[PDB]
Amino acid sequence: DSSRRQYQEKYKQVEQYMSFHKLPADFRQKIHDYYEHRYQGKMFDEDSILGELNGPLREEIVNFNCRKLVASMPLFANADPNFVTAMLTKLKFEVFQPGDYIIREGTIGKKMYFIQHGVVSVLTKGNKEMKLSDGSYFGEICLLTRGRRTASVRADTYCRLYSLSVDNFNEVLEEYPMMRRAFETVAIDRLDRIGKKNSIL
Amino acid sequence: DSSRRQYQEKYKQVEQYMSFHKLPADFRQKIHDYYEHRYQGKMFDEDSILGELNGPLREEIVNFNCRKLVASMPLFANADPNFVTAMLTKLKFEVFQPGDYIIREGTIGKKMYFIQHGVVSVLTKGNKEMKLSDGSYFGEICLLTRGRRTASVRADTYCRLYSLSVDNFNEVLEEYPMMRRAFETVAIDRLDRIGKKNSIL
Amino acid sequence: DSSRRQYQEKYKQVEQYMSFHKLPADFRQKIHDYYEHRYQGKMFDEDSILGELNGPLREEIVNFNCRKLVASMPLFANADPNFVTAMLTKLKFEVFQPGDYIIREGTIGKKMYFIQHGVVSVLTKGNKEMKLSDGSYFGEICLLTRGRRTASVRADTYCRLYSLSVDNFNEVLEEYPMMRRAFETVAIDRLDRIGKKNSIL
Amino acid sequence: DSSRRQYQEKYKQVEQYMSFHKLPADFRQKIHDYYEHRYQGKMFDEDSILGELNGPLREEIVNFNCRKLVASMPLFANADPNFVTAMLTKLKFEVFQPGDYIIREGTIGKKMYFIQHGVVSVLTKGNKEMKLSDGSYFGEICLLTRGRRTASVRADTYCRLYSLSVDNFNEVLEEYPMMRRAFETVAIDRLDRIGKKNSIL
Ligand SMILES: O=P1(O)OC[C@H]2O[C@@H](n3cnc4cncnc43)[C@H](O)[C@@H]2O1
Ligand SMILES: O=P1(O)OC[C@H]2O[C@@H](n3cnc4cncnc43)[C@H](O)[C@@H]2O1
Ligand SMILES: O=P1(O)OC[C@H]2O[C@@H](n3cnc4cncnc43)[C@H](O)[C@@H]2O1
Ligand SMILES: O=P1(O)OC[C@H]2O[C@@H](n3cnc4cncnc43)[C@H](O)[C@@H]2O1
Repeated sequence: DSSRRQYQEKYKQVEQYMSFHKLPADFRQKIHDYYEHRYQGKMFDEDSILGELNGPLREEIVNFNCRKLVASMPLFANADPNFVTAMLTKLKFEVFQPGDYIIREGTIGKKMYFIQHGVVSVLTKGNKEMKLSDGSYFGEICLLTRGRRTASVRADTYCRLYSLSVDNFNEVLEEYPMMRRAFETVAIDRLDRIGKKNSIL
Repeated sequence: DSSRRQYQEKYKQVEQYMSFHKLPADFRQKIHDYYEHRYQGKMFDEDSILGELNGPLREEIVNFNCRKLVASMPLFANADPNFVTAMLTKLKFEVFQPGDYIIREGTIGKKMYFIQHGVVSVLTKGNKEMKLSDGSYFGEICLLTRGRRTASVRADTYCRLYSLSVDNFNEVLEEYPMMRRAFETVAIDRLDRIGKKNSIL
Repeated sequence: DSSRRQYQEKYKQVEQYMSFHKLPADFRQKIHDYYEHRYQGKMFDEDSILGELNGPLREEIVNFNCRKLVASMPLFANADPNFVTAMLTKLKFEVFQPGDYIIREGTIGKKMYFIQHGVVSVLTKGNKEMKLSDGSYFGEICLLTRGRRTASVRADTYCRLYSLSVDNFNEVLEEYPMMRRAFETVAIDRLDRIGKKNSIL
Repeated sequence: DSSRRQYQEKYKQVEQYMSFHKLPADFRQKIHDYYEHRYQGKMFDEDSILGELNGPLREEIVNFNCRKLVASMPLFANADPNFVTAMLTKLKFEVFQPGDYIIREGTIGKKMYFIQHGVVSVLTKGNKEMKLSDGSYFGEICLLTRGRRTASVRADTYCRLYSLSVDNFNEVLEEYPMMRRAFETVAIDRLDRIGKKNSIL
């Protein structure tokens, strides 16, 4: 009722904004589809809801909502549950559409991404080309090295992702320094399958 | 009327969120009970209300609301009323449920807690085990030493607590340096009843 | 209509909050009176309103609203209008009730106050006692010296004041360093009529 | 419907605010006209709308909305599209009325402005006087030199501008250092047509 009504009302406002700015019909349809994939017909003031709770309830909720994400991703599945919880509570859900450039090579990276569902293409100017899918993650190398993105990453399907900002990534790896090395070893692994090599790792 | 309606409406939204994410029935009931204990059937935009007032009225209100807390806790009861008021105005009310881990040993501490009503268990790996209840406080040692939590603390009953963040704790002990020593002397006292000893105090 | 309704609705919420916390009848009446003096039966989301405007309109409005304040206070009346405008745009309107301690001696000062209407008493432990009224200001010495308040200041009547925070006071005196000396000369003047003397001025 | 209603309701609130503060009839009319020019009968919570989207959609929208601005301004039109997008996503739309002083000489500059539509006068005490119009920009020199504004700039017509804050201007020129030199070369050009000369450029 009230969450469904909230969705309908919020979408009406998006339509009037698009109408105001006279966006073309193909772009409006892409926004409509994004909305349906992202919100699935219900909208919540989530910050407000979880802010009404306490630490333990929020932590229980985020663990329940991400059981699949956690269990299918070896880095999370075998790690200390408190590190997991600390990551989970900082993740932000994002949806991307086919063809979207999630990350552009050469730019400065502010976040990494965990793939809950979807396939992405990792792209470099040197044509060395890979897929990542459910249970994997990407965008981490730049966070480790504070460098520039080492590849472009493009959505091949609709992608349901969870992102983590650089500040949060760093806040969490302070408390649990052991897990930084796990990311590095995979990062090194990945760079060496595309000709790169950082002294920094 | 309007605060009761606000509670009912806000809770409906929590139900639709829980329904959306398909939380199980036991967890929904725990959220329901938390809500009833925490808000007691009325909801307020408190920040907005007190922001409409001035310093003196806010200070009078917070002193009236915490008379019991202040009078039953020797550190507050015998202290300079301006220090009390300065602490009181920074406290945030929190409710925890039986079994909840309020604090985990080894983690980094961002806040301490004053028990208005309830019983908690202080737990260490070395089995040295104590209760704290109404009129006591905990979580202060880490704030004093910027170290890691020296114990776990678990709720035994429903707990009505007031928390104070590390930044506020520090802001207040700047203006009133005399009261830091009162916390330290009890902190030292507490560590020596569990085999620990900090040079820092 | 809508501002009057906003006032009535907001006050109803204050009543239910006071009722919830069981504040006594004398304190509720004091809150009622404060509300009537402060909002005068209409409420506005002012931040939102002025945020909908531009710099020039906001600056024209604040100059029109404070004509009396500006004209009756020699420091503002004879100063560069751009300095005035820059101060005015940072002022926050506050109402205090008789007996209220606006400032306590010994504490750390975060703001100064311009009296639009009312009388206040400047109080020191050494009994040296003065009145300030319409067109005057107070609380400035601490901002100049970053020291501790040199006196207490208490409301004798209902007081309509405009406050300026330490950060804003400093932001403005950067751009217009000439006006700091005007405050200092009056500050020095004031300290020497109560036995104090700062090398800092 | 809902955006038009939002406009009507928001304007009613502006009227009651103006009525409360007893602004004169000429100033009320100027506010009415500003409102009509600025919002054109519809209001949106834009931050909320675009926050509901993702990076790629926001970037597509801002590029579509500013096609004219981009195409008519050589600095944007011939630049790397990613630099353009990065600027565009930080621009804030502003409307000014004839006679408004957008910038005052001598003051400290916090933003620059891109003229989508309108004419402005660049004014200096030394009477050296120029017009800028659609496709041009101004207020950049101070951002480059962190100095004081080198001229006043006044609106001659209704002006539709996009502003960029100093922090954003700097954030963008970090990622794309090549474009700072393009601004400098025009800045130098401009200063030398009014007798000034900065070693800093
Ligand atoms: O540099 P980033 O922050 O942003 C681009 C990302 O692409 C991923 N990547 C790079 N070479 C790869 C080889 N194989 C799989 N994945 C790869 C990796 O997560 C990079 O992190
Ligand atoms: O280390 P913290 O920040 O977080 C865990 C808290 O447990 C409390 N504590 C430790 N030994 C204790 C012995 N007796 C009573 N209370 C005790 C004390 O407040 C600790 O502060
Ligand atoms: O120290 P503050 O920040 O806070 C207390 C204020 O009291 C005012 N004051 C002090 N001696 C005074 C003598 N005469 C008039 N006014 C006086 C002055 O504005 C002080 O600034
Ligand atoms: O100093 P600002 O930050 O603020 C005042 C602005 O006036 C513009 N300006 C100065 N001399 C000019 C000559 N011709 C055209 N435009 C001019 C230029 O953008 C200046 O940047």
